[PDB]
Amino acid sequence: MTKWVLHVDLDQFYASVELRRRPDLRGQPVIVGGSGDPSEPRKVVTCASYEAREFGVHAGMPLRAAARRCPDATFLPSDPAAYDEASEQVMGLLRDLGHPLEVWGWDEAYLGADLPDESDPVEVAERIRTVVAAETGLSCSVGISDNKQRAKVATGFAKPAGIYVLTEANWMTVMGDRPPDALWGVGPKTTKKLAAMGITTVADLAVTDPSVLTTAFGPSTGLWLLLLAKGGGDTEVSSEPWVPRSRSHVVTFPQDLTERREMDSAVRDLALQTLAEIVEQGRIVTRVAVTVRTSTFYTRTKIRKLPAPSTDAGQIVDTALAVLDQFELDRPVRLLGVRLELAMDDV
DNA sequence: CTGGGGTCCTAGG
DNA sequence: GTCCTAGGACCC
Ligand SMILES: Nc1ccn([C@H]2C[C@H](O)[C@@H](COP(=O)(O)NP(=O)(O)OP(=O)(O)O)O2)c(=O)n1
Ligand SMILES: [Mg+2]
Ligand SMILES: [Mg+2]
Repeated sequence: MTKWVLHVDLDQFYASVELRRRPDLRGQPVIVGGSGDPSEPRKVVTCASYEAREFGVHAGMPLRAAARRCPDATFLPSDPAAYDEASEQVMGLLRDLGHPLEVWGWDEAYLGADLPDESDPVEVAERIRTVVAAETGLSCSVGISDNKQRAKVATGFAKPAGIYVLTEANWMTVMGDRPPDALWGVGPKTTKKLAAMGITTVADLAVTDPSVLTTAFGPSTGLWLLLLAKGGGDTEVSSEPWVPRSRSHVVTFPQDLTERREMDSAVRDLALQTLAEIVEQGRIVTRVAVTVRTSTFYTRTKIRKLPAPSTDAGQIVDTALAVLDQFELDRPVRLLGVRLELAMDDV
């Protein structure tokens, strides 16, 4: 009788996984990134525990910066296979509730629920938090609404370890005075372009004439931003499996490369690694992109389409190296990367 | 000093 | 109304 979308987001996800094996660290600053050595150059924070975030540490910070901003933190190496495994357990549990479940990356999911009168979406969200914790030792937060975008926005108010409802009744009261980048997919550059037209809040955006937004942003985007400002969004939760569009690997080197021999050999090794992973997942490559970053932090990406979709190793390597060859490589190289775009024709 | 992994969209020769 | 790459803008 009442249709709800619940958005589950795991709490301090990488840190919470680490905390399962180190329960003595609960309540203490913990910082996941690199190899656990905070003096290591060219490594950053992947996840800071809530306690560490109070010192201003946050994902993407250099570990040496972080250690200097939270000297008593315990530094743990990033363990991806453990986060992957913990994700799968989380999705596998959420699926068994008998509601449509749309997974998004490792640590989020949307759930669609049509509730009779006797129930209450808040109490469905508490049994989600309870089932997850009991079975997996992970805490999560749950935002509630009638569309995905607004539920996801609610989840930021539910953090940490909580539940929050955001609907047409409180959308204006709660987020009207907030800047437009409180909305999903509006960031700093859209914000700046909005500020230029005199729009500095959600409520201001919500009442903007459509043709100002359609002229500035396109006839479908401009209306979408209106919709977002008014608290609307996607209402369908599809259980259909996500098909990745690409896969990539990049490596920042412990010291910058100057031998071209080594740059080639690294791109060749990244192309081979990425290809074997997509072939294992049953995929076919369509385009091949190479990324190069110098010691300047000068970074560019070039891409080329295969004549036809293929999985051929010798062809994809030659293509990547060919694309590599289109860069002037007269500066030391800090990073190299390869990305393989993938066919989405027939699964 | 400044990681690694993604998506979606528009500008444009 | 083509088929292509570049790259901006976000996000986890
Ligand atoms: N720049 C970033 C952002 C997130 N991540 C990883 C680490 C996070 O634990 C994971 C989930 O992203 P997230 O949900 O934005 N933050 P997280 O779960 O750590 O904390 P809260 O959701 O409770 O705020 O993606 C990363 O590797 N690099
Ligand atoms: Mg999270
Ligand atoms: Mg998340």
